[PDB]
Amino acid sequence: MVNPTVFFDIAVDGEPLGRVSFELFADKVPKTAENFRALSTGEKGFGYKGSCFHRIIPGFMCQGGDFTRHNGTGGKSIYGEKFEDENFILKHTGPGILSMANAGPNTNGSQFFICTAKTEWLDGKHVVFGKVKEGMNIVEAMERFGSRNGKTSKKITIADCGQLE
Repeated sequence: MVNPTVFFDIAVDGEPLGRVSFELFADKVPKTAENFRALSTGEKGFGYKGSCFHRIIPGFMCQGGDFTRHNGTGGKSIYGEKFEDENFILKHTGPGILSMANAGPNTNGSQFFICTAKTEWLDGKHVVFGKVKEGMNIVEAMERFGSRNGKTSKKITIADCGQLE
């Protein structure tokens, strides 16, 4: 009944930075929320622990979740390699929105992005499924390691992750 909460502990070149936590909107996009929750706990035998944020663009977003190829070309879901766009009820309203990356219609895997600005042009094309709860200061600190082309100047990693409660 209560929407689940998950955390990421972030590191910069192996040195601890801080924790970001997320509300997942299981009430509105249960299938997409469940995928991200299970990849965060690792309970299926694979997931986000140890993976990096491969593309960070200040004034746009931070993208990660590619645990198979580490560069933005891979990842997989708990349902198979890809799954469908569940719905587009929720919109890209501003900083802290959590949304699925994709390669065309019905191509969700494990890659996701955290918005650092309003990205309204993505409405109806990328499935919104959560938001940052605590630690937006940590997301802003991560964003300072990005660049115009998205290459990071230090390695930004999910050192640990899981579910809170």
